[PDB]
Amino acid sequence: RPPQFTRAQWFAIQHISLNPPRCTIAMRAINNYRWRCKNQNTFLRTTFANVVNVCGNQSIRCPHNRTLNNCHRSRFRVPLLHCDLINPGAQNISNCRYADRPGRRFYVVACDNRDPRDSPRYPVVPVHLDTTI
Amino acid sequence: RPPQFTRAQWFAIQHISLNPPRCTIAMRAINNYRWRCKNQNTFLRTTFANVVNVCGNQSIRCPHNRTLNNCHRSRFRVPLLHCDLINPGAQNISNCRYADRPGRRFYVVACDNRDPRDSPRYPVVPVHLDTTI
Amino acid sequence: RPPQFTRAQWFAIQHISLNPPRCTIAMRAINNYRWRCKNQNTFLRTTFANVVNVCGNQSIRCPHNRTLNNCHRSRFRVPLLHCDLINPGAQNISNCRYADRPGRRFYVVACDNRDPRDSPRYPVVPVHLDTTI
Amino acid sequence: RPPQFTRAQWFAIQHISLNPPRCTIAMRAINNYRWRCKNQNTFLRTTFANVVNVCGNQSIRCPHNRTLNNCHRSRFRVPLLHCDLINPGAQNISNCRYADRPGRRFYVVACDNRDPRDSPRYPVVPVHLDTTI
Repeated sequence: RPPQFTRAQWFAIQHISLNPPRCTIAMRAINNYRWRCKNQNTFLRTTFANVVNVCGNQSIRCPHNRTLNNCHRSRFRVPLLHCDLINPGAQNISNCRYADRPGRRFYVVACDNRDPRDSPRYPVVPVHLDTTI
Repeated sequence: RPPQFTRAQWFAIQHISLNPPRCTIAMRAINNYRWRCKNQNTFLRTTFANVVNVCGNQSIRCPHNRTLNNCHRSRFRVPLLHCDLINPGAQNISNCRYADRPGRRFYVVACDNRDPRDSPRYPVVPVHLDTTI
Repeated sequence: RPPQFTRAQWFAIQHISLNPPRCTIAMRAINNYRWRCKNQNTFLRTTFANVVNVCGNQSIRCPHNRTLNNCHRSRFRVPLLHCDLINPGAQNISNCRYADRPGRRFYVVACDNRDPRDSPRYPVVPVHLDTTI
Repeated sequence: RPPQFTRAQWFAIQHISLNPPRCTIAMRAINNYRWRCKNQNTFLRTTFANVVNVCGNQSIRCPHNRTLNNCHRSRFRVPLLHCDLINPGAQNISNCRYADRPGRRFYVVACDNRDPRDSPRYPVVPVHLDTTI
């Protein structure tokens, strides 16, 4: 996570976009902050407030990150854009290209207490997109 | 406003971006929904929650839409990216180009009651960026 | 606070009454839920919505609960009924009597995020009447 | 309706009480404004905001007042207190006594555009309790 952002803000940068450009473009926003291009990434076509509400759902074991049990599954499916790296052959991150996979899925997020810099309007915030179902 | 979006969602698409790309790229997201390229546009580098807070500030006359008095001035400045159309003689919206002007200003928003499709976390939402100061 | 009520509901019961009966009658509603009769209490003659508006005013130090800084001062005065216990030597709560002091004052409230059981129309609600001015 | 109150405020005075006293006491608040004691009255043990939400439900023919079709049925039942006059024998309104009937029912309200004095937070407000079901 870039220090410029709280965990919730970085979550939103990586995973919330109401109307993302195609993945090869959308992924630049994330990969600029990285050593190497991200292998895969999902953008949920929803709002931050909608995801905060999912933090209020039943807490579950995080499917990917199974040392954690601060995960929460959405009650409903949301439209999304999945991005898959097609050229892991490195050189520079500006050269990374992605396959586009639009879809509609439930999502599972890890939620934590907010950063002091996050709005007091959300005591608990999403901090990681664990997986989609 | 495109029918796909509520007024609050369209406000966010046009005016909220924590880390926007340069204006010529950033403005495509907006201009795709327009007949002609937008002459100017400001992206506030803040969160939706922070803008909603402004809605609770003292109501004032809207500076640029003076038939309205449901405007609200922010209490603090925010970093932002202002975009200015530089080729209004553009053939197609795909070819519109913008000058970039990063800044830090107070802003004024018009706010209204939320749309049924908006998150219940905000009964009162920004619906227009009236101006910046 | 009685468990039957959210903090916002209990705030309303204690402090919001458009047309309260005289204090000796009005205070029974509160004192029924208490071990001992309340020494003083103000009923604001306003609406819940108007008090919620105050929550969006500038945050200040709570005058009477100075460990808190989630207080907010109203921008205008409201009519009110202040009640003062006149027989603290009362046998039972049924026998407590109050002096009536109608007035018109600014008020200061502490506000917090709503309870899951509160109406979604107000994500931020008054939870305590800190003082009047 | 007493001129001191908007239609929505008068609705709330007559029909919204989270914790009403027994009917003989509760009804004084209404009957003080009347020539003769009200024959019957229901207090809904809910909040104004909850009732405003019911104004968003399907519009129906008003069961009692059948010249109107701006009525709305609650989706769920609410606890309430019904009050029935037991001594229509007049003399003074201070002497009126009521039978208490606690219950839990759906309710039907007539809703209209708000008074300019009502909060802009509710464009539409309840103005009459038409019946309970």
